Amino acid sequence: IVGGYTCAANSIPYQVSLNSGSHFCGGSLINSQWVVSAAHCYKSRIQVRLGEHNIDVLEGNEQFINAAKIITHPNFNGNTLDNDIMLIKLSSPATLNSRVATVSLPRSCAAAGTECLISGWGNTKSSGSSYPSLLQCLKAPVLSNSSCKSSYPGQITGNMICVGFLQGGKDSCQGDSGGPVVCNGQLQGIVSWGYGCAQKNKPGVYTKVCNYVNWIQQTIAAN
Ligand SMILES: [Ca+2]
Repeated sequence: IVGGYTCAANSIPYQVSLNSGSHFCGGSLINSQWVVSAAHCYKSRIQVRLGEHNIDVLEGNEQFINAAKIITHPNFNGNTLDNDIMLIKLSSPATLNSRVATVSLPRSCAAAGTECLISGWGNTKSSGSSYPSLLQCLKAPVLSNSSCKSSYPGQITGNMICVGFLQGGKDSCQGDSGGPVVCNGQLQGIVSWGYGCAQKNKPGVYTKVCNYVNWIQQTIAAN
């Protein structure tokens, strides 16, 4: 996250780190057995780390649980990044408590201008890199259709929303992919793609979760 602030510890209890040797993408706990992430994060062995704040130190609230099933959306498209969404079933249920908690799926799609919170352990620098130990946070608004489509002509599909700031300097980046955009208590975006991070006139693009609630429920019920 570029231009963010350090989250208060355990204040985002639905945030997960996906790990294989090290952190590579985020995700969100949506019930005690299932995490949602980005399909472009797919790897075949994934450990899910819950209750994290500092990824570099064992702090004592963590639960580490390996993925048992990984299911990417059947129409995910690798150029266009349309349908960039993946579900992971844990091999046993997360224990829910104050440090580990689910986020609600959306009741409807969000209005333009709605403020949301974005979180993750991705890169913090435009210029150069610097992957943080501590979870970072960023408040940003859902941008209108117009502002999103004018930034990325011909590339924004009906399953994508833009969230952020046209001036640059605030955005999500590599390492945040897969992680949550929560607005008024509901998960409305997954970190997906962008041109660079925090570039003027190129806000982040996010998978539009309110289109996927049926697919998520049906997949959970069958698996
Ligand atoms: Ca830790």
